Amino acid sequence: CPLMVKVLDAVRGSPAINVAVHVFRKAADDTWEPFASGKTSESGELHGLTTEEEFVEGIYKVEIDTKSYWKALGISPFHEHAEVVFTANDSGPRRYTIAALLSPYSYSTTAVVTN
Amino acid sequence: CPLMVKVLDAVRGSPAINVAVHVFRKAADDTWEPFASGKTSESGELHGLTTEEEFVEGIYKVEIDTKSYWKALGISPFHEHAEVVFTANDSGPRRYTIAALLSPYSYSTTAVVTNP
Amino acid sequence: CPLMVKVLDAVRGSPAINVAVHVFRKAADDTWEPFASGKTSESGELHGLTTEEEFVEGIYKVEIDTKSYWKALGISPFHEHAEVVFTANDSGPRRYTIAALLSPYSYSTTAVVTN
Amino acid sequence: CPLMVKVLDAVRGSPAINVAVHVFRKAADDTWEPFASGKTSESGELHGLTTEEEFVEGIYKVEIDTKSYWKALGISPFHEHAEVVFTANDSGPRRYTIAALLSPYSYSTTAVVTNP
Repeated sequence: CPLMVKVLDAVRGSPAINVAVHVFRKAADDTWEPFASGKTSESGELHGLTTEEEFVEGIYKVEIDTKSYWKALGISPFHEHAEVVFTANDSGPRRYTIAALLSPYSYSTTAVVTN
Repeated sequence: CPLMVKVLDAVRGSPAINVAVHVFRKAADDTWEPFASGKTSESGELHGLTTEEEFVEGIYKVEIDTKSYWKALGISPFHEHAEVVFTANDSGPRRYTIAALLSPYSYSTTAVVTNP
Repeated sequence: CPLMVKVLDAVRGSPAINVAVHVFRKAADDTWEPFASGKTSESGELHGLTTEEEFVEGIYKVEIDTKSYWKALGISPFHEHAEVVFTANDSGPRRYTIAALLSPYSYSTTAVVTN
Repeated sequence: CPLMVKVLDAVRGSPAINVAVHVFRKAADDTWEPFASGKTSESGELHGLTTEEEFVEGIYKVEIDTKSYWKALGISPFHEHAEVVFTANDSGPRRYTIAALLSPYSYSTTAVVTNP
């Protein structure tokens, strides 16, 4: 489990469930090559995106479809999406948790990186 | 300003208007002594709390009545209030902005501290 | 497990380990009566603070000793502590996770409340 | 301002000074067209990006070079940048402040949107 995404809802005080998440790797022509995707579970989590062997050093983008989430809840959002862009494994393979906290007009994102 | 408080509403993307703010300073006997109070303006700011002279070294507490703000909008929020507790002017006078960003079940707070 | 506290470090990108956490209940004379305490684990979590039967409706305060944490890391902090004050169980017993994300001059706190 | 960007440093409790910001607008063929750029001032603000006339309806992207900011301070941060993507002026002209609060392994961003 090298990469996990966790999404929380600051309005309802709950996991953000059924949020679409797309993961991309930066290709050698600086285009984003899509890589993995899924929807958050009932606990707001998305596991199983990639494997140790596949998740090589590179620049990755995680795109979280916040706008659809807020629309599904009948709440007007500001952002198209929340994007998180980071270089992976620069000092060795790590386990990455990308956590995002969502409000309609704000979001925060944090990485929890462990050995 | 020696002390300013700024409050934003993360649901609406707006200043949080008419939010009550109470400031306290810790006394020599460790109680909380009322220091100043006010409410946020149309810009979500509260100015004029104190003066450089009055704002001496000490531990201050800023209590933002976030509950009453959300209740007035129909929302039953998680938090009773947002409180920010800090030592001020330990290395000489500084200007403090206390910013809070409010959601029903979350808040964040940040300090910007500048040397005049 | 009616009440859990989770603390993350935004500087290091890690759980906040060995952070002291005190929990209080508001007494009938409006004083804070201390109630439970502990230190966060290696995963930044604190479990086992209270039981279903004990965690009755009331106003609770969770005080997280951020200042000691930052001092232990040799980083100058702004806040004395992060406090979270909330009324519990107003519509029935819930499971409460209090999550805090720490930076030296900022913190955020969110509640994840589930049935 | 039709568009202002404000950046704060959560480690130091200060404005984030000299942070590069690039703004893009999505074209009719779905590419990202350069729109404006600048760097934050001593107050951590960037003004003068656009004008009411130029800032028409569309999807905009604000990319804040947070990596270079942290690297200059000796820190290897998590994020390459902070990017904020949003539809602007969908219901008529509005004033947008995009605020970002930066930590090495975290950032938050908020929009304050006002009607002149």
